[PDB]
Amino acid sequence: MRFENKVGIVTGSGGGIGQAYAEALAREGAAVVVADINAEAAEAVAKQIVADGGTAISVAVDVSDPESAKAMADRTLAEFGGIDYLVNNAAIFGGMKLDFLLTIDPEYYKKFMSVNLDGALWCTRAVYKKMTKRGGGAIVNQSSLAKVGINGLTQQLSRELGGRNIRINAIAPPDDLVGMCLFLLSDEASWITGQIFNV
Amino acid sequence: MRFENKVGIVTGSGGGIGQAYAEALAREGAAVVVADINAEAAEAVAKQIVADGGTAISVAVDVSDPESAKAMADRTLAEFGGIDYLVNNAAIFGGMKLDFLLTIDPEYYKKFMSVNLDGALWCTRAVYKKMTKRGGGAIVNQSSLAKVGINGLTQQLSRELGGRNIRINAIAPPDDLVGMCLFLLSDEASWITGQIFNV
Amino acid sequence: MRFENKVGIVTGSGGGIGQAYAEALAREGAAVVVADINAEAAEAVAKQIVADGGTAISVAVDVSDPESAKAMADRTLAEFGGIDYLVNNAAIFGGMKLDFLLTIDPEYYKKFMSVNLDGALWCTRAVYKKMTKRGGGAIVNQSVGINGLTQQLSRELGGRNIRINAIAPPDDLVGMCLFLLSDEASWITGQIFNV
Amino acid sequence: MRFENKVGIVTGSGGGIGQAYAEALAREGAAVVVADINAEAAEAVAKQIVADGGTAISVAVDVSDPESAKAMADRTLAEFGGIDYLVNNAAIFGGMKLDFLLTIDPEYYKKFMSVNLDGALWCTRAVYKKMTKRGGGAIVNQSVGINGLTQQLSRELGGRNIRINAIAPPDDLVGMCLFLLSDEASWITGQIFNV
Repeated sequence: MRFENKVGIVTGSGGGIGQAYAEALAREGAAVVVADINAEAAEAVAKQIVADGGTAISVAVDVSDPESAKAMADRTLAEFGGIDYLVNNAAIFGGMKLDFLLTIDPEYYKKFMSVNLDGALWCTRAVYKKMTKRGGGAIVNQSSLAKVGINGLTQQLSRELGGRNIRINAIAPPDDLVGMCLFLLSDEASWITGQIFNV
Repeated sequence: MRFENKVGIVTGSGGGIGQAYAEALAREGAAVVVADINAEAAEAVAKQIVADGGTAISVAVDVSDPESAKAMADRTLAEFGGIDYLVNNAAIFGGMKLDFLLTIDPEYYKKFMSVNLDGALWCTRAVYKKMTKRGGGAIVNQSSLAKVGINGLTQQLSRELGGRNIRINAIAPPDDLVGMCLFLLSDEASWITGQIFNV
Repeated sequence: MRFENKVGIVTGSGGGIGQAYAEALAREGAAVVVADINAEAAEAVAKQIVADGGTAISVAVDVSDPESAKAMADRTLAEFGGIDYLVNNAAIFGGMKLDFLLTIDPEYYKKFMSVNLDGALWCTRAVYKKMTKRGGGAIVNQSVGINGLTQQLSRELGGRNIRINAIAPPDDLVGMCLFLLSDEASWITGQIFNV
Repeated sequence: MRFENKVGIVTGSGGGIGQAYAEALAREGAAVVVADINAEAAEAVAKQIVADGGTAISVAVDVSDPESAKAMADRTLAEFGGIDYLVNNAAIFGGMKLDFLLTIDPEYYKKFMSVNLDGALWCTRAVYKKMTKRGGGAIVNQSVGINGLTQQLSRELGGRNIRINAIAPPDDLVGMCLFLLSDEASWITGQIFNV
């Protein structure tokens, strides 16, 4: 119960490893905001967390949209009174589509690049002043070439966030991830900010 | 006069090294399309090229917009009958603004990332079928972390463009650039595609 | 306090940040082997640690020689009964002379690369079986491709509860180094930290 | 045809792609020094080139030994009157054994790194003053950080009209290599090509 009475937001938590991050946080006492572009999936995971004796709500977010990220943060405040943690796991999985850049749909490509590269930026901007008001916080960026973008972003934000007691780190890739993520959120990772963990 | 009766497009050619690329091409006999987000600057450079005994027109392009790139290509066809070369030099110079990602204007950041990372993609898509119809062509991408994006893009496009006799290469940084750029466009660089030149 | 009953070796600790690591380990309770190519400087640093109320000895080592690294490890085991930690900080002061690869003395060039790239390898090889008998251990490499060495060794050391990480560079460094050796860093191996 | 009146050295040309480079250079008119640690294989390849109507000799060289690389260069100069080109392709067949850094034989490990990383350095040092007397030259390194070596050497070789580039890997390779040596590649130095 490391995270008792803490508040964490996990983007892309409607499924996959994001869901496991959300569930693990709630298992250890945190109020979790289950944020996903898919509302129904997010609500499904939140409902199971609550049925399991946890605290969670779901929220629809478009991580590529700064205002949708802001709304996610304001909802978390209204529902839980503060924000301690943010896990930027939301991503667009493209796979072989990006092998055909000459013919790929422009709007798909733009959304893919925007979510995967800037998603963590908009969500970080949406939470960091609220965290500061809590006395500090911790953020984890889940990376996915181009993953140097999130590595670069993580180093930059780590410096900009200095003096707020806010740490920010990146994980670059099976419940060893979960263990690593929650560790990077916890107070035992106090010496760690601006670092990239290869998993 | 290596480029006599050839047709080349240079984006970001309203000033700086792009202007020198445009002027050099026209000096060696090519019909040059002087493409820039700034119409007046582009027209100024085109007017001097014509006054110097060259062949050139100016065109306004937003390289982040696939349709503006298409319009640039169609104008070149209409004006000169074909497209042999494309120099992707258009870029947003941000400098110290990107040291303040927490507070940077979102629309500025999006435009900066879109022009610098995807500009070469949209312009390449706009010209490659027209080049194919010419019997081949050559493209140079001018890179500017994040410059791995244009390096990656250049390698990917090089493979996708195979079998069209179209070469594509990247330059990553003072008229040695000009020399290198025109060489990479010329037939003597036939062995070179998908490569990055550190200048 | 924090490293009570632990035994740590620090190479290149006859001066600079290596000395600082050794002194920090000893003040937090560890028995420390001050290892350096410079035997006098190492002994002087060991003597000051002991004069300041820590436990330490000195050992002369050439980290470019696998047999010298072994002897360093055997001495530690004989002196303190085990090995828990290794900090690979040994380094040759090669700098702007690597701008002249066309004229640099070959034997110096090789020695430079050997110490700075292979030093950590030979010392890790010297201690890893001893650490395995203790039930695990932690290694920190001071950094280049010595990051790749750290990733590779981390995979090779698996199943032994031995962690190995790198720091790419003062109290910031000392703090990070001790953290990476501590049980708090149990989730961390095969990583490179920029301090 | 294309390399008429030119003199080129290819290391590691007793087999593999090294042989292919040497044979391609000779069929295009160059006098070629087939250099290899394996003296018999080098001589056999030299003999076939000459039997096929090219000009070549063999020389035994250990590219890890700076003095052996010098002797290779002196022989070339004495035999053909100058040096224009060097292709650094010498390499030791080390593979999956580098997955066992904890147990790999130290002397093999060092030799492996010496040949594969330093081979190109010692050979470049052996030829660059000779190339300068000829009015320039071109060097190709078969690739890692040996890219950094190529960038560094390119800067150090400035003002001599000597170009040095790297290829990171069959007829594709041969073509690229000969192009990088030709006068057509005059705009290219300190670059790494992926073929």
